[PDB]
Amino acid sequence: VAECHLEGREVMMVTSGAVAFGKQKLAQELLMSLSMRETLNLEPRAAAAVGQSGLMSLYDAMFAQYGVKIAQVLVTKPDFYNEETRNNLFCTLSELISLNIVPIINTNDAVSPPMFIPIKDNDSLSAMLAAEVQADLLILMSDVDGIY
Amino acid sequence: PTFTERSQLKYARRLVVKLGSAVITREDNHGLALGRLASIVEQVAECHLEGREVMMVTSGAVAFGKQKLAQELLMSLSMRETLNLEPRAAAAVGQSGLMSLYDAMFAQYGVKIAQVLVTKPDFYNEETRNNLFCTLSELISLNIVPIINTNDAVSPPMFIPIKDNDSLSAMLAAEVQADLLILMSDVDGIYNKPPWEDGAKLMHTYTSMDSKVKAATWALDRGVSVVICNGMQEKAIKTIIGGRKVGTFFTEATESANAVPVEVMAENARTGSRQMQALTPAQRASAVNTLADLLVSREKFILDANAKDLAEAQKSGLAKPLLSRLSLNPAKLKNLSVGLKQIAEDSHKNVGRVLRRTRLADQLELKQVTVPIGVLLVIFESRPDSLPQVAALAMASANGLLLKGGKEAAHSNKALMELVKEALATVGAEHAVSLVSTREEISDLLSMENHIDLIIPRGSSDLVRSIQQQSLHIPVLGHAEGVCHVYIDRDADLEKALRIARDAKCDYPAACNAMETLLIHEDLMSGAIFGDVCNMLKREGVKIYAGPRLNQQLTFGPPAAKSLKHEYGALECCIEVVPSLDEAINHIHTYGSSHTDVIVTENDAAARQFLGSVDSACVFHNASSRFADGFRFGLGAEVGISTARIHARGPVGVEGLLTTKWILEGQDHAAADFAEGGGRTWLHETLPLD
Amino acid sequence: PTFTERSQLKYARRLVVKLGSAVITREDNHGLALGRLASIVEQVAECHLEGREVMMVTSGAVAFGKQKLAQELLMSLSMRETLNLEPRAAAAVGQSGLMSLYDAMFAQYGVKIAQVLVTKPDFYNEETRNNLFCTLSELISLNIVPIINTNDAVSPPMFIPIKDNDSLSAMLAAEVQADLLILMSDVDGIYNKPPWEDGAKLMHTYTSMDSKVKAATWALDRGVSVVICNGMQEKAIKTIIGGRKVGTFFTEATESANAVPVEVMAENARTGSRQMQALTPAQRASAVNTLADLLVSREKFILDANAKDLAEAQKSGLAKPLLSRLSLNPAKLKNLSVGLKQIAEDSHKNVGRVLRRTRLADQLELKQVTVPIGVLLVIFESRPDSLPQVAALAMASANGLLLKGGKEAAHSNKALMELVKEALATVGAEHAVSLVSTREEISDLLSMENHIDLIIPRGSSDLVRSIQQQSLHIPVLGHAEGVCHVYIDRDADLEKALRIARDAKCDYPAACNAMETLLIHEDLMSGAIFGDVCNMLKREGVKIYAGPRLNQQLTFGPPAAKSLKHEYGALECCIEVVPSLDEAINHIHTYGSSHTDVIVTENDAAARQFLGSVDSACVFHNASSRFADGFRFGLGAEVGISTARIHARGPVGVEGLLTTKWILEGQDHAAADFAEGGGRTWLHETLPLD
Repeated sequence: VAECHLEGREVMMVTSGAVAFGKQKLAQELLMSLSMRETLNLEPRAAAAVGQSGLMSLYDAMFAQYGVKIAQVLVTKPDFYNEETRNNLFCTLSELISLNIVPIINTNDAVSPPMFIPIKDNDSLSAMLAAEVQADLLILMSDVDGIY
Repeated sequence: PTFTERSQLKYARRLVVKLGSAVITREDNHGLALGRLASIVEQVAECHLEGREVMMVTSGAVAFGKQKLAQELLMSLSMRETLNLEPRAAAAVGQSGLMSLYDAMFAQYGVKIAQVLVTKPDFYNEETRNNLFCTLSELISLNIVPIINTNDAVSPPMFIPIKDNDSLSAMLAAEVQADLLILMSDVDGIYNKPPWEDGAKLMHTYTSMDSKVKAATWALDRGVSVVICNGMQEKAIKTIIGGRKVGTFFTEATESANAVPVEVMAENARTGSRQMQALTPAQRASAVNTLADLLVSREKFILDANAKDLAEAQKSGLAKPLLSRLSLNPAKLKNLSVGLKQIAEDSHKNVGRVLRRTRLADQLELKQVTVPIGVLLVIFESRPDSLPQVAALAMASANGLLLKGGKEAAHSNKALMELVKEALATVGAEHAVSLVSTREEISDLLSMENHIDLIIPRGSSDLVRSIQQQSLHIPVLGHAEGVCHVYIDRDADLEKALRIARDAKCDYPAACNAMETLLIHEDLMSGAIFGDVCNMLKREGVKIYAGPRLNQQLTFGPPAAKSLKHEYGALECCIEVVPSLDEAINHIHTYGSSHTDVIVTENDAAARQFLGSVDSACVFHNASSRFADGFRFGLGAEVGISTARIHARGPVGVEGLLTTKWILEGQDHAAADFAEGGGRTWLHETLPLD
Repeated sequence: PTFTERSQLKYARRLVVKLGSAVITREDNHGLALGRLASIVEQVAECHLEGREVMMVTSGAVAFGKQKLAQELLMSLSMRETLNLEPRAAAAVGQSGLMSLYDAMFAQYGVKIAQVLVTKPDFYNEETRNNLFCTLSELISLNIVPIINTNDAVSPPMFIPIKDNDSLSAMLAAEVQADLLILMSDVDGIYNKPPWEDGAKLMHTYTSMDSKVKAATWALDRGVSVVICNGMQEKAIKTIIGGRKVGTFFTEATESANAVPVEVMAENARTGSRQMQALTPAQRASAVNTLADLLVSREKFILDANAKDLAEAQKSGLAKPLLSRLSLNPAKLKNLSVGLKQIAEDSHKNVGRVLRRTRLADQLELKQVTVPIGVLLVIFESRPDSLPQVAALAMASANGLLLKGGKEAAHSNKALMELVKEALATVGAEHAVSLVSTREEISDLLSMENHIDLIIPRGSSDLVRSIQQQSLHIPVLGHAEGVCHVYIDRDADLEKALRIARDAKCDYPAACNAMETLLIHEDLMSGAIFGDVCNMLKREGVKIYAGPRLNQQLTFGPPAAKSLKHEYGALECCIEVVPSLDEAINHIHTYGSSHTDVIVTENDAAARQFLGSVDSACVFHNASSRFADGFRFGLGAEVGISTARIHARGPVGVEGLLTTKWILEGQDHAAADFAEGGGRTWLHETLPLD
């Protein structure tokens, strides 16, 4: 992405997987808080918060290794019904992209996970976004080889 | 509110820290203030590696974002344009960068963080509010510092009603039911009037920026106790929780603690002075007389007052002097009754005595007369005896008096206070005397100006030095070191010098004016006197040190002396020996604190030159250093001893508590009238004062 | 050394900062002190984003490594062992972690860093040394902050000779030929004796820890100028380069600047006092007399001294008062010659006057006599006239005197100083008078204790307030605000009150005792007086404000007043009007600074009660507030005006410059002798002093 953005294009990442990272960190900081006796014999929201913070820090370091700068924009389900809010969000995204800054969008899992076009994950959000910003190409880097 | 006093904060279990947008970013807007951020993060990391539960509410993402956007915009113009910031985008950039910085700074301490971003609508859906608080609790209970901030990126709430990152802090710290809420703004606290005026005093306690005050009040009514400090002050959090006085403390105590706190009692007594000033002829003489019979008529009340107070203090057993000089007996009162009955008659013309009478022109006769000082402040130990004794001067000097001792002998103090305020209520129409003990935060009273006039430490040399190290911006009295000295001349009879050193040291070594050194002519070492003195010492068991010109002089000798300017207070006294009187002169001026010196000699030429040349507070001749008591001077009941060189030399009697004032009674005279155009000649005829 | 004065540091081009291992790590050894590290890195980043060239020499990799190794060792024991550090490895770990932290903190400012690790042998191969310095220069010239440290990992040099991270700093900063070298240790600077003693004074300048001193000396001889400060002090670098006095400055100036610097001149004059104390009978009277003819015999030298000095100052044109009251004329000297010739005769018995004569027992006759204060310090503006005038009191008060004005009128000051020190050299055998002007760092002299006694600001109300805001730990004299007041009673004749307000204000509005308010009875507003006063004002063009009870009272009226406690100093004077004399009383006590007040009235009952109740420094009756001059009091040449309530009330004449002392001439008396066992009775017979 850094080299496809140091070439003139305008990338805009939509990261998922804050919850998994948070679950790892919470497992560690829980196992490291039992009494010595118990050793001898994970709500999604908290994990989401921890994972989001740690992941943004990692992204920031990795990108600043290339001179690029990033910024995180956290949206929710209701923020796509207030038309004034939707327009403000897209004006913000455009103003950011036009300054050679890679935004990073993710659903505000910390206080209102949308899991509980209808936005239901970090995929429908990607489709809606890339349709509104009127991007050219939309890449879905899943874990499967494609479609069978 | 579970906390009321600023000393109960060491037990604060759940904190909530807020960082105003003026603490984070610098002024010239060229980056962060890593100094203040790292100081605050170090303080939080160590207040969280100690068991507490902190939860920061950071503001100032917008300022940081504006900086970053200014840079990344200026770095995107065409080279030609060079040669001649919506809040949302800046908020996003700043939030990301700031979280990264926090994460690095905290991970430098093993701690972990997590960011929770809330909005305005997320505080109306009760299910959402409950989920948020369950999340916050589950996070705090895992030893993870959350960091809350409004989601400025997509819905800044700027456009209890949450309107900023302050009302949010209040609402949060009220819902999590934290103990302490710290608002680290950029101002020093809270003033009564804006800082650019007169009267811009700092309120160290808010008794029950307008946004901060509003939120602080709302949050106080839910049990939370808030403290507002200056973020740009070093070691802010660790000294607030440390208990020391910093910033403004919001609390409720006013009805709980007392209604006689500090200030009016100064002005009340001050006005009482103005009143008591009108009680000169035999009136204040009666004021001590009405207290005379009172003390002889209320033994039972004051004895039991001290008895149970002596009783509850004896079990403590702090140290000898308090445990020895805190009791009370009707015997002492008879000693107290006889003194003030003499202080009754002697003070007939303290105030209102004429000093100068000079006529400048016809019907132009100025003069200069005595006036009381006003609101004193005498500071003493747990000794209920001096309190009604030195007050006998106050009611003899028509001047307002305050008092402060300690927690010990309290019950006797309150009783003795109702004794005297009564007498003033009997005659005086007003109590210009107010005991305000019980941790008045001695500096607090000391920091006051134009209310009190003079400080007089009474307790002991330990208490007086605490003042000298603390006292500032206010006149001070009272001895600090009683490093007396003696001298023996090469023609001085020994047996006198023996009993003198005997009397000077073996009378009351606890006194300030007790001698703590002694000198002799060097030629006298061959006069067998050295043994005779050390003989007298062992007769009383006096630990003797020695000085350089003595150490080399004697072979076996006594042990060495640490520093000639040292003091003992017990049966110890160095001995130095020097040939030259001039060296002896230089010795005192270089080591002696000019407190009290003496000579003993049989050559008057040395006497006359010794006395006149030395500059002690008082010199003597064939006498002890145990006369600095004022009473023995035939002067009267002093109130202390002066080391300074202004207004007071040694025994501060009654005159040391007065002050002068000029009046002038003209008829039609003016200043330019004195010029040759006006028929005004300057007579300056000093007429005899009546 | 290209720099000598601590104000020449703003132009330091190449710095070298060193960070002792006690600045980086905390005390309890539980992580870094991110507070101090981030403060130092912020200061360096902003002193390097300003054009300078910094180059840090960090120490303390070993301590950080020891912490990390303790952790990673305690976290590697078997669970059973839990239930009941070679320098090299710690150095490696600490170096890596510390470089990472530095890199993050600096990249927060856009700056870039690079680490250069040297050893002991790398300073002997001359080709290696030259390559190293070429590398350092090539790095610095690219706006990159290098960070040098000894390669502790594989060859710690602990086991000019490089022996630590200090000698390395000296060698480096000498080879790169830097300008300033900062050693940020953990101590406050350099003391003469170790801090746990008496005499542990901080040397603010080292005139040409033992390792630091050794390296600092060696580095000073190569042009480098070193400064040693306390790393644990906030904003250390930015205030050193800022020029302010912090830490110890190593320099060479002593022979360059002067040989009469500060301290001895105090004690020299102090000893001169001891000498001049022996010049009472017509001697110090001659001392002013030998200066009397001197001033009438050296006009040419002093006129040209001031003439060219007036001349070189006129082109500057700072402001009116200096530009107006700096010139000198033989006319002024004739005015100067007549004053001190009167000061000659009047001071015949200032020192040595008996105050008390009381006999306690047979051949036991104490007394109390006058004594000079000692080493004064009077602070004044560019006014060569007062200097030989107030000094005429010093030589009349047998007390040591210092002086400090400014750079203006300097040549006249030095000349006037050689005038007087001569007179003392003629009679006095010693000059107990020393002018030490030219930026004595007023606080420096003020910070001194037991050398000087009293401060007397002379310049103007601006100068005196600078003292009051600065002055501490030392007695102070001198007025601060001359907020005078007047009052008119409801039975007071108008035309008198007219000329009084006329005279009080239109004589010299620049005076401190010039009235800056005026009150009238409310009933008198219907007596046509209000116009008559404002009529008189416009006759002189006096800008009039008004107060609350006046503002509402009049409809058209004059403009409003900012604050009743304000002062003008020019032709401006508020007017308030109040019915109650008691309110008028309360008005002064609440607003007036008790400096100088007056009444004008035809009802004596009001007069008697007004005067006695008010507590100004001096009150009057049918007269102006323009009498506070001492000379007009028929008292003598005063030296100022006292706002305080101790030792001095209004015009400090000659008595205000003396002090008392007790002597006692016994024969064989002792303290315990007074007890009933010894035949000693207390007579206390006050005998008439001769």
